[PDB]
Amino acid sequence: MKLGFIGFGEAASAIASGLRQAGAIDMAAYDAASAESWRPRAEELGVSCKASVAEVAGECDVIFSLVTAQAALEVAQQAGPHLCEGALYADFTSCSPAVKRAIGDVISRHRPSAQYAAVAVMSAVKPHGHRVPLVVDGDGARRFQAAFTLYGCRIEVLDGEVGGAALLKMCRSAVLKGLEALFLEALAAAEKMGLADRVLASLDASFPEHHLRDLALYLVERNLEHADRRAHELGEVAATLCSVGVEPLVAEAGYRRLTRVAQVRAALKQRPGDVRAWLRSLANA
Amino acid sequence: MKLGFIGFGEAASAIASGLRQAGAIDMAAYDAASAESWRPRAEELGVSCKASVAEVAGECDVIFSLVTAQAALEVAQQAGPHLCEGALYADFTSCSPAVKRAIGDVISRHRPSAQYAAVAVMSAVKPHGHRVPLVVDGDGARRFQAAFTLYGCRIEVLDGEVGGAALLKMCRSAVLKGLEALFLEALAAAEKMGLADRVLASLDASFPEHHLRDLALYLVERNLEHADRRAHELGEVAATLCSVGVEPLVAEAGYRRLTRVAQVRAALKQRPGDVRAWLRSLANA
Ligand SMILES: [Cl-]
Ligand SMILES: [Cl-]
Ligand SMILES: [Cl-]
Ligand SMILES: [Cl-]
Repeated sequence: MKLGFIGFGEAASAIASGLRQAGAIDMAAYDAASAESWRPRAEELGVSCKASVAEVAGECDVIFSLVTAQAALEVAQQAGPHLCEGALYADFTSCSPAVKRAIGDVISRHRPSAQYAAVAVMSAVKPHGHRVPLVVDGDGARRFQAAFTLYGCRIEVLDGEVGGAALLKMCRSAVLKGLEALFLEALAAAEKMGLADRVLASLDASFPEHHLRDLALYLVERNLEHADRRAHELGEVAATLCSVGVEPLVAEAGYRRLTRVAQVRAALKQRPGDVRAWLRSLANA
Repeated sequence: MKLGFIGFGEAASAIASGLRQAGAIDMAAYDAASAESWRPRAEELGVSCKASVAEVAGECDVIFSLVTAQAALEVAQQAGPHLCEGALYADFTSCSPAVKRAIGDVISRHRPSAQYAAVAVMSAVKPHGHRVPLVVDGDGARRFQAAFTLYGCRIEVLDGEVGGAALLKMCRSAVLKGLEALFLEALAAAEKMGLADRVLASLDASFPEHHLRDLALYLVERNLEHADRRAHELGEVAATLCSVGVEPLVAEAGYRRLTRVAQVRAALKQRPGDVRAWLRSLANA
């Protein structure tokens, strides 16, 4: 198999590094960013660097599109006419369900023998590499599952309309990032009078089975670390909600909240040592 | 003891009914609403009906103010000059911390020997009656606790500035009602493609210790019942957050979400039988 990556950022290269160690695979890549940003990491993993999307698409039988959500459609339009017969095109982007369907239609118009896997990456790549849980739909989902399970990939196939995996991912992130925004808002408010611990004790006493204090402390700990990517992700979730006909009232407000929280984090000369001090810096901001 | 109620709605009368069965107490009441709305329920519990706030305040040594948050301050201003020497004035309203402090100041200016209990009612009254968990601050908190623990009341005294109990209540409701709004939004979106169950299974597999599926199903069940009061409460929480210097981004959006959810509920000729059908009616709305 000749595997080609369109986009070779941190996530994409962690996947490529994982697949290299998992078995024998011929890998090629192209990233629209400056050569210095992606070419050293790619050559280090033994990945053949390319000059265009057209080049990757013409040389590889399997394509992984790992670009930004905004570039997902244009990259498929560029790739479509260069894809070989019976190619597998796998879109891993965080684009909306309607855009996953539009992408499948671009691949179908340009290379009718090709198959399409609309892949939803279920959580951050970093802790798992190539083994990050994936949920996939599209006429190439089963094929993508059978091919990449061989390398230890974790792939579930969703048996519905294309874009379903994309919506499941975005609704899961709306809950997780929305919970993070909710705790940061209500707990920064409680800390205006040093009550965050008492609010959390109150939640735990009323819903003991759910361990809300532990959940809030974990979500705030992660915030005190990866503050930036979670704000961005909630902005993409709000756009997906809007695309399926749900006005993203809560999701957009969460996105505004996490954005404001990251500006407070960024403004500090020195980040707070712990979750308690972080909730206090937010109260004092 | 001669106990007087200002406001005799469902919550206030459930408390009065509880105290009657808990022991011997002389109770009086006044409610600004039409006589037909409160007088039958009061006479039934053996509560002496009054013609004014001034009348209750002049005849009783303990006052419970259970009016709306918007009326809390004006009722204290009316009561203050009629309070007997060493009276205990207990404000149970869902007003902001700054308003609980202003009320304590009104009681102090008019009757300096009087004591003040700024009472936060920690959850809905209905399941508990007089035994609803209360958290209280103010110079009369200990006195309120010692007096009403005798009747089986559940009272915790908060050892800080007046208004602290009010803020703890509002921040706990911001989380609980905010979680309800978040699930209703993200799960109505998931149901646009019948994925709410899969989103919940995904949350449960990633955070098993927290039982999020069970928590979401409970919060949505309660919504399918008491939809109206929870929307209102989140509107009051957003106002308290704003009063302590936190822009209520998430809380206000939650309030808008629960409001929209109640309009969908209200518009149905016949309410859905279950949580699943309710999430589907919201997707289809
Ligand atoms: Cl990632
Ligand atoms: Cl909506
Ligand atoms: Cl209530
Ligand atoms: Cl703020």
